[PDB]
Order: sequence, then C-alpha cells, then structure tokens
Amino acid sequence: APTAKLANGDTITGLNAIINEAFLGIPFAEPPVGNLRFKDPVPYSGSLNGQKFTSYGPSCMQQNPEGTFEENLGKTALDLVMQSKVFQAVLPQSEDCLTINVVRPPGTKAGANLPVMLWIFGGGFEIGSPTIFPPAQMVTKSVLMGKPIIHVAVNYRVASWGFLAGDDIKAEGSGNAGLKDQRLGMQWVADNIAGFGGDPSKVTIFGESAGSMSVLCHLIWNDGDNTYKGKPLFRAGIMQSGAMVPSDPVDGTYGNEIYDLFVSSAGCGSASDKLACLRSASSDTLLDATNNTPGFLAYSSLRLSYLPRPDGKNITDDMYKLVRDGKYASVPVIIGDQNDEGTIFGLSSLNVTTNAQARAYFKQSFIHASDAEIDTLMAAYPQDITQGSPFDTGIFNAITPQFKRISAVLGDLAFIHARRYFLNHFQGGTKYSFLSKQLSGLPIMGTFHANDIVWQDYLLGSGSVIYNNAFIAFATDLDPNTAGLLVNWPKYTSSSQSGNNLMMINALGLYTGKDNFRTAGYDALMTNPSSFFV
Amino acid sequence: APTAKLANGDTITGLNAIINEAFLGIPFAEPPVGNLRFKDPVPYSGSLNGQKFTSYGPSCMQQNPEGTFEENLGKTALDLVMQSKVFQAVLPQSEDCLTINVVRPPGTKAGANLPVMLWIFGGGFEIGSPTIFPPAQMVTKSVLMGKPIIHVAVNYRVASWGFLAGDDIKAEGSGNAGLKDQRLGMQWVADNIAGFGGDPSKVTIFGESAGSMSVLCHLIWNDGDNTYKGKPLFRAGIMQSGAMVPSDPVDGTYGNEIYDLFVSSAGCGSASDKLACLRSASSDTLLDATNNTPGFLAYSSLRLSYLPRPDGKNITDDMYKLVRDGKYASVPVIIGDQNDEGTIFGLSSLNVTTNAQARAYFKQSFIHASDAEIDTLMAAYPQDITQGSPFDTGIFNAITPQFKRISAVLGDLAFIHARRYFLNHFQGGTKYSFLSKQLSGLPIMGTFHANDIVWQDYLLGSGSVIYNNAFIAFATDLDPNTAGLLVNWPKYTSSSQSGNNLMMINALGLYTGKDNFRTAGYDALMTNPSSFFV
Ligand SMILES: *[C@@H]1O[C@H](CO)[C@@H](O[C@@H]2O[C@H](CO)[C@@H](O)[C@H](O)[C@H]2NC(C)=O)[C@H](O)[C@H]1NC(C)=O
Ligand SMILES: *[C@@H]1O[C@H](CO)[C@@H](O[C@@H]2O[C@H](CO)[C@@H](O)[C@H](O)[C@H]2NC(C)=O)[C@H](O)[C@H]1NC(C)=O
Ligand SMILES: *[C@@H]1O[C@H](CO)[C@@H](O[C@@H]2O[C@H](CO)[C@@H](O)[C@H](O)[C@H]2NC(C)=O)[C@H](O)[C@H]1NC(C)=O
Ligand SMILES: *[C@@H]1O[C@H](CO)[C@@H](O[C@@H]2O[C@H](CO)[C@@H](O)[C@H](O)[C@H]2NC(C)=O)[C@H](O)[C@H]1NC(C)=O
Ligand SMILES: CCCCCCCCCCCCCCCCCCCCCCC(=O)O
Ligand SMILES: CCCCCCCCCCCCCCCCCCCCCCC(=O)O
Repeated sequence: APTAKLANGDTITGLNAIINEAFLGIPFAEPPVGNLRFKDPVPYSGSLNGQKFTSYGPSCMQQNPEGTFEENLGKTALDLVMQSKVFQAVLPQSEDCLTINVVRPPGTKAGANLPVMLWIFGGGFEIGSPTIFPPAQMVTKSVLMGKPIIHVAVNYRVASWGFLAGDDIKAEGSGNAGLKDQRLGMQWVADNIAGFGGDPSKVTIFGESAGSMSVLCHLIWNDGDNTYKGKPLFRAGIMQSGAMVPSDPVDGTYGNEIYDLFVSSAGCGSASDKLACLRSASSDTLLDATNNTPGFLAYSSLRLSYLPRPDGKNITDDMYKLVRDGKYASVPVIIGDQNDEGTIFGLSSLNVTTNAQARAYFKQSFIHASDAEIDTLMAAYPQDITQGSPFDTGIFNAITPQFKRISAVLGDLAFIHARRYFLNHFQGGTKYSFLSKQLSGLPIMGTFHANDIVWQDYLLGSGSVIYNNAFIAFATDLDPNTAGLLVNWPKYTSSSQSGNNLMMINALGLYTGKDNFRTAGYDALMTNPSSFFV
Repeated sequence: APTAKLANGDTITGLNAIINEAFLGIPFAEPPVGNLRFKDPVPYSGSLNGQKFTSYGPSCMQQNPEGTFEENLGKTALDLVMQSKVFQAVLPQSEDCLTINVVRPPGTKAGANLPVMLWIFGGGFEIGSPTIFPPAQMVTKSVLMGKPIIHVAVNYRVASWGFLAGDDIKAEGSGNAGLKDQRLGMQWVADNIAGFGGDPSKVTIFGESAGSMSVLCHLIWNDGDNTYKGKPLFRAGIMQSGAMVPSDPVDGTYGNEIYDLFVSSAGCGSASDKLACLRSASSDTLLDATNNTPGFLAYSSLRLSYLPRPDGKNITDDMYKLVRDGKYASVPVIIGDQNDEGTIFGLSSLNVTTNAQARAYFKQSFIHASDAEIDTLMAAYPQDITQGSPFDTGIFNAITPQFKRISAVLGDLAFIHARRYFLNHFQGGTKYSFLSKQLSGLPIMGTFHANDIVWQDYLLGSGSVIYNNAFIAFATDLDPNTAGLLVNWPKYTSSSQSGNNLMMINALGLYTGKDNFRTAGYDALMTNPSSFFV
C-alpha cells in the first residue's frame, strides 16, 4: 500500500485508489473539544506510526443553513435531513475534526517534488468539509497534462466552533479559530509534504467562496508575513469567488450580538465566565444553540453569523484597508467569479417586494450605511428588473420586483466588486482574473454561485479548462498560459486598463472581455467599503 | 407480536410499532417477472403461514422523472442519485414488487370490523411506492377522533412495467397492468382484511395525483361494476388532485409511439415478437430503455409516456365520455385540488418564452386540437402574467412570460377543471369538493401539487383537518361533517349552484367558496375534452 514518512519519522499508510493514492483523515491538531473549544488549535503531539489513513474523517460540526432563532418550515426540513441516520452515515460530523488529506498521482514517490494545490473548502464559514470536494478530477488532469500535482485538503472549524466572536473571544486572543486551523494545516504541509512527494516551496493555496475569502485572509494574515521557519508558506493563490471579508472587528456590534444570542441559547446567560460555561456544555447543546442563530440561507442571508473578522492580532484591521495599505504577502494570484453569484442568496428575501421594503432590508443588513449611502446604492442598483441578476435576462427571472436587484447587490459586495477592488489595489504579484458565463440562460439562477465546483470536481464542462487545466498550470509554472489554452489569458493590471483583461467562459469555450461593468455599483459600494460591512 | 389469519388459514406476524400495528410487505400476486411482464397480475398461490411482515418491500421499478431520449444534466443528476448505493439502500426497487401493507390501530383484533382507507399512491404513473406515504398520522388521528380506521396501501407497477401500451399490448389484452395490480389488491382486501380487524364492506379508496386518477379509474372500471363475488370492492372514494385521465386508447398514437421507442431502446427493434423480446430482456435493459423515454419532469411534462388509457375491455372508452354517460359505480365521493397544481410542471418548459413558442408547445402537447381550439385556449389562458398560476400573485413569479400561463393550463386540464367536469356529470352519490390555498404566497410554487401529502402524512398544518379528520369521518360515516369541523362542508351539486360549494383551506383554517372561477378556460378545455387528450 502507499506509504509516507512524516517529519517526525512516523510511517503512515494510505489507499491505492488506482486513479490516485490517498492519505485521508490525518490528525494535525489536538481535538478542539471541551476546554479547547474556540481556542487556537494545538499541534498534534502523538505518534501515528504504523497507522492507516484510507477514508475521510468526519466533518467539523455543521450549522443548519436555514438555522435561525425564528421557527419555519425550511429550518425544520433541513434539520430533519441533517439529523437522519442516512445523512449521519454518509457525512458524519464531530468536534474532533481537525484532519488533513493528501491525494497524489499514482506511483508518486517521496522526493518527487511535485507542486502542491492546497484546497480550502467553502461553505459560508458554516458548513462544508474536504469530503465533498473530490480531488480526483484535478489530479487525473494534472497527470494527463504532464504537470502532475498533489492535492491537499485541510479541514477547519466552521460556524460557532470556528468563528465565535464578541468581546470575550477578543480579550482571550481566540478570534478566527477556523483560519488558525487552516494556517496550522499550511504549516503541517511545510513540515510534512516532502515525504509524500510534494515540494513545500511550491504550494498554491486555493479555495472557493468562503475558501476563496480564506485565501485572501491568508494573504493579509500577520500583515502579510507568510513566513514559517524562514520560508514562505505558499507561493501563489487562487480565489474562486471571494476576496476581502467585508466585516467589522471581532468585538464589534454583530459579533457581540451573535455571541450573546449563542450564549443565551446554550444556557449560559447567567454565567460570569461565559466562555467556560460554553466549554462545559454538551456537544448537542452547542449544536442546538448554533442552529438558533441565523444560517447563510436564512433571511439574514450573507450578513453571516460566523465569518472572519479583524481581531487586531492576526487580522490587524479592516481587510479592505489592509489591501489598500499593502499589508499582504507578495505572490501571483488568480481571482475570478461566476456571473450571477448573488442569485441563490436572493432567494432568502423573497418577502421583500417593494422599494421601501428593499430599502429597509438594505438598512438592516448594512448597519453602518447612511441614508445618503443607501440612496446611492439604490440608484446604482435600480428596481428595473432588466438590470439585476441573472444579468442580461431582461424581464425574465422576476420572482419578485426586487429579487434580481437584491441578488445583484449581494453578488457584487460579497464577491464581484470585492474582486475588482482587490485587483485594483493588490501589487504583490502578477494577477489573472476570470468571469464565467458558462450557464447563461439557466432559469432563476444563471451562472450561479459555486457552479464551478461541479466543473472542477464532478463533471467535465467548458469551464473545466480553467478550473482544472489553467489552475494546474498556474500551480506548476506560475502562469496559467502554460496550459496551452485556446485563448491567451491576459494579465490584469486595473479595471481602467485599455485592453481585455478578463478570461471569459461560456458554454462553448473561452474568450476575453473587460472588467468595466456596473461601475456605478462599484462606486456606491467601494468608495467607503466599511459603510457596507457586517 | 401482532398476528392475523388470512382467508386461506395462514397465520402471519406483523410489527408492534406502539403507535400502530403494521403488516408490511405481504405478497398478493406472483412476481410479474420474465414472461409475466406487462401481463395481468396472477393471484399469489403460495403459503405465508408462520412468516413475518415487519418492513416495507421494494418499490416497483422507478422511471427517472427526468428521463428522455435526449441528454441533459437533469437526467444525469437524477440517474446518479437514484443509482447511488445510499438511495438504493433506503428505497430499494425490484420488478418483484407486488406487495400490500396493512397498518391498524394499537390493540385492534380480528372482528373489530373497522372502516378501511385503501391508499393508492401517486407518482405520475412512473414513480412512487407505499413506503413514502406513512400512515401513522392518519391512523393516530382516527383513534383520537373515536373513529379508528385501518390503512391499507397497495403497491402497483409503474412506468413501462405497469403502463406499456400500443397495438401489441392491446391485442394481448394487457392494458393498464398497474391498475390491474391495484384491483387485485382490492380483491385481496375483500377476501383477507377481516382477519386484521377490518370491515371489507367499509372500504374507502383514496389516492393523490396518479392515485387520485386511479380512484376515478376504479369508479369507471368495468363500466362501473365495482363488485367482486357480487359485493362492492369499495363504498366511497376520495380523490386528492385528479379525476379522469385525458388519454387516447391503448392503441392510439402516443401509446404506439412510446412503445416503439421503448422497444427500440431495449434492443428489440428487429423482433417479430416484440413482447416476447421485451420479456426476455434483462431488468437493467428494461430500466435503461424506460429512462430513454420521457419522464414527467422532462420537457414533455404531463404528456406522460405511461398512464392509464381506454383499452376497450376494462376501461371501455374515453373516460370523460364514461362519466358523461353514467358508466360509474354509485358511491359518494370527495374530490379536491391544490390551488396551484400546475406550477411544478410549468418548470419543465422554461425555454418556452414567446407566444409563438407557447402555441407550438401547446400544439405538440395536444395533437388533436385544431388551430381554432388552440386559439380559444390561448384566449382563455392569456399571456398576461397576472392571470396565471400561482394564482392571485400579480406580476410576481414571472420566471418567464409564459411560465404562469403554461402552469395554469397544465393544472386545469390535468386536475382542476377535470374535477369540475367530473362533479358536474357524476350522479353516483353525494359529492364534496375542496380547494386548498394553504400555502398562498409561497414563491414560484404557490399551493403546489402534492403539498397535501405533507399535511396528511408528515406534519400537522391547517389542511390536516381535511386530509386526516374529514377523510377519516368520510370513510367512517360517509359524511365528512361527522368530524365536527369548525366550518360545515356543503354538498356539491354543480358549478352553477347558488351557494358556496367548496371547502376552502388557508393557512389560518377553513372557510367556503365557489367553484366558479376560470370559466372561459373550462369552456376552452371541456367543450370537447378529447381534443386535449394525450
Ligand atoms: C497571531 O499574531 C500573534 C501576535 O503577533 C502571533 O504571536 C507572536 O508569535 C511570534 C512568533 O513568530 C512571537 O515571537 C511573538 O512574541 C508573538 N507575539 C505576541 C503578541 O504574542 C501569533 O503567532 C499569530 N498566530 C498565528 C497562527 O499566526
Ligand atoms: C421577511 O421575513 C423575515 C423573516 O421572518 C422578517 O424578519 C423577521 O420579522 C420578525 C417580525 O418582525 C422579527 O421578529 C424577526 O426578528 C425578523 N427576522 C430577521 C432576521 O430580521 C421580515 O420582517 C420580513 N420582511 C418583510 C419586508 O416583510
Ligand atoms: C376486465 O374486463 C374483462 C372483460 O369483461 C373481464 O373478463 C371477464 O372475466 C370473467 C371473470 O374473470 C370471465 O368469466 C369472462 O369470460 C371475461 N369476459 C371477457 C369477454 O373477457 C375481466 O375480468 C376484467 N378484469 C378485471 C380485473 O376486472
Ligand atoms: C425547449 O427544449 C426542448 C427539449 O430539448 C426542445 O425540444 C426538443 O428539441 C430538439 C431540437 O429540435 C428535438 O430534437 C427534440 O426531439 C425535442 N424534444 C421534445 C420532447 O420535443 C424544444 O424545442 C425547446 N423549445 C423551444 C421553444 O426552444
Ligand atoms: C442585501 C443583503 C446584504 C447582506 C450582507 C452582505 C455583505 C456581507 C458579506 C459577508 C461575506 C459572506 C460570504 C462569505 C462566503 C460564503 C457564502 C455562502 C456560500 C455557500 C456555498 C458554499 C460553497 O459551495 O462554497
Ligand atoms: C402544456 C403541456 C400540456 C401537457 C399535456 C397535459 C394533458 C395530459 C395530462 C395527463 C395526466 C397527467 C397527470 C397524471 C398525474 C401525475 C402528475 C405527476 C405527479 C408527480 C408527483 C407525484 C406525487 O407525489 O403524487
């Protein structure tokens, strides 16, 4: 069977899956249970010598995406699904979840020095795990290209377990636990991947949605010092939908509001030492308490209950400011979007149908925005159903008179104009950007959020030449054009540059275009980004 | 353990589920495999003495709802789900599927002489089984009411296995195999239910969607002679969404068109004896061939590949004409609808966006309708998005300019105006009718097809007082009003009667109204119903 020697000299065994060799479920941290809840992960101390790693371990605990303090049929439906024996059997969860997964080409030996693609899964900072992002399609393609890579997927804590915030968390130094899980995994790769056939000096970190925003967070982490034992932890990044998190600090308003609701819901409202009270609760009590706070499909939508926040320590400030001010690691990057990122999320506010109600939803969601800033937003993103998302669909997809508008705002603030802001300010390396229109015409959803996961991990489609081939080429050669694409991918310098600067995808293939759309919306959101933070 | 003696003297054992006693998986026919495929069911000949019946048997073989001779991602997506080990373990399927299920109140003994509610599941005549229609809610409520009932659910063949048609089937006398399965199960109840505590002379047949249409078929079966050994097989019927099947005979155009496609797809196109060739094929071959014919969610939509059809033998003619001409059993009935029956089915034609395209879709679907009849239809069901389904939603739900229109037509022809035709012509017994608006405001779907299953079998909602209490009272006393409803349920005489004749449901409970809506569409469809047959 496949084997590998770890840094400490432990020899572990993996799975010959014929199409790849997999070392799955390797612990990299002590179980963050009991009194270690919410805290920085502790490096794994024991020996793994002679053990077998041939199946994925459990996910970290998962929040109901329709969780909320309200009662409703959607919360109930997903709860029944996620609690079923059937679900629990296929996708088990546990607080003892800090595992890492290494999947390499067949026959790869220690010393192969292959480039490493280190995947950070996305799930709203509230669900997901490595288990549901199969690496085989990427690994197999890499071999076919003559550019073999090793895929590494790190598990990290989500929801309350990973992103609890508020004053107590800040004062203890425990902000952004799940990002610290990711970071420790990156360090694990630095120290251990060589014995699997990987080159620790050729790690590309990549992720989608919350995983893409995590990649950004890794760029600005420790004001962009990405060094470990004197060497950079990664040499490139790929961001599939998401850059800066538009978030207030850990000890800000909504981090404390969620913390107070979580504490109360967990039965710890009378405690003088609330974090100790939480650490003492049963796992079920914390799960129920988490599901009593909004999940990312609830009405609150992308005003997330759990997400990375500046903590004044490892994320030292407003992430837009960090990028503006140069506080990032210097690496080349790819960053891109799906055309209609916001549509799934717009399905969460379908009781908002009038202009006045849309205004009230925006004001509830954007607690820092002035009436004048909301006016500017609502001028830039008008009710006119032809101008919203799914873009370029005219009078189609009008579920309500506001759905396409709300979708457009959501998609641009959370992902598409966030990307443009990043690209206009980031000078740390060569930049490439894409915009997919692969599913134009798909009713209601359009080219929706995370469809790229399908084409990257599950099926072959026109976009697979980007999500697999170009990304492998980038990870290998720091240039996606060594993939031999049928269209040259131009470098991105700014949204004002004279020529085409986006790699575009449609159902029939590749072409190029410009990042010069919805400029009024960009100006409304990005003149003062912190006015639209959550 | 619970036990029951069958008519042949065999004693069988069931399950004490505490909230009911269940005898699950009882064979009532010989396995319709091999040379018995598509044929009438053969009564089961073996002994069951001493056997245990404590879990559901497999479903009959299921067609992919997105099946088609075309390739597309939806068809693919559902195939991979239905083929997964996880699905196959929870919901197994087999051609050896002719089982019946008896679920009775706790402590019920032989001799209890309880009313029987005989459930006929729905699934488009293409999917479904008794397994996913849990009887516990009904049975528990009946005890609570002091009107205990026994719930019996019969399995029957669906899709090609149950409703293959065309010239060869007609000539053999093998039409409507799955209705024959149901009928044999009714005979089984007549002969055997007394041993379980049931009164065979107090059977009410009930079903939803294809099961509701099946109830109508049982009313007109053998020109309305519903006896077995000289005794009626049932004394009442309840139709949850669906009455007459608007279908041409077994040997008409589309029955032959589907047969030819099935034969060809099964590798039997060169056969002189096509039925013998099909009967010789492997199970997987017939499954793949079936999935190469449209399923009810494919573009063809409710122009079903598989459905009951007049056969000149047991369904002797056009079922609208049978009802007009009085060729039905004289029993009282309940029949009703969900307000927005058509919306799920309108999701299957979202590439239909212009009036010309709508016209073409209607003409493809209704091969017998003249251009004048299509003109009349498209005047009665205008493009005007405010007039379509979800009804009473104004400019909302406009996925396309035709979605609400197509949904309205589908809903009215297949279910809502079909019910009104039935009610206006049926004089076999007292009639009661309901219309649910329980989910008014639900985006896109409205009060959608089959939502009543939720409130009947899974959750308590305002409609449960009809789908459980009133139906129990009707099966007990042939009058839903013995349930002590908060609103008296008026008898239905005709759609022109002077007073309110519909029991209505909304989220907050019961009220009454009139069956006098969309009269232009009734006239367009029902002046000559056979012009709109499939
Ligand atoms: C988060 O930031 C803190 C504070 O800068 C880091 O803590 C420092 O760690 C270095 C090691 O390079 C020590 O020499 C310093 O004394 C520490 N400073 C303080 C104020 O404690 C910490 O390592 C960072 N955590 C991660 C996971 O990067
Ligand atoms: C749309 O529905 C949401 C979710 O129910 C409504 O917001 C809730 O409204 C109730 C009633 O005021 C409050 O108790 C909850 O705290 C609200 N939840 C959240 C997360 O805000 C919302 O008011 C509805 N919007 C419109 C325009 O009707
Ligand atoms: C379907 O209709 C046929 C035609 O009436 C029924 O066939 C009769 O069956 C009886 C008893 O089984 C025979 O004695 C007659 O000879 C048959 N008549 C003819 C002309 O075929 C058949 O029973 C009906 N099937 C069901 C299940 O009701
Ligand atoms: C909507 O899509 C359907 C399904 O693909 C189209 O119907 C198919 O059209 C192809 C191309 O002509 C034919 O080869 C298939 O036989 C058709 N299938 C069926 C079941 O009819 C349909 O034409 C499209 N409608 C519009 C308005 O574009
Ligand atoms: C109009 C309402 C405005 C709501 C506030 C928006 C501004 C705050 C945005 C905060 C960042 C949220 C997004 C973080 C990425 C996760 C989105 C959930 C993705 C779920 C799919 C998971 C996946 O497959 O990756
Ligand atoms: C505009 C397109 C017109 C299409 C032709 C319509 C006329 C033919 C109607 C034929 C009868 C179809 C209906 C039979 C009932 C089944 C409908 C599928 C239900 C799937 C849900 C199953 C369930 O849970 O019950």
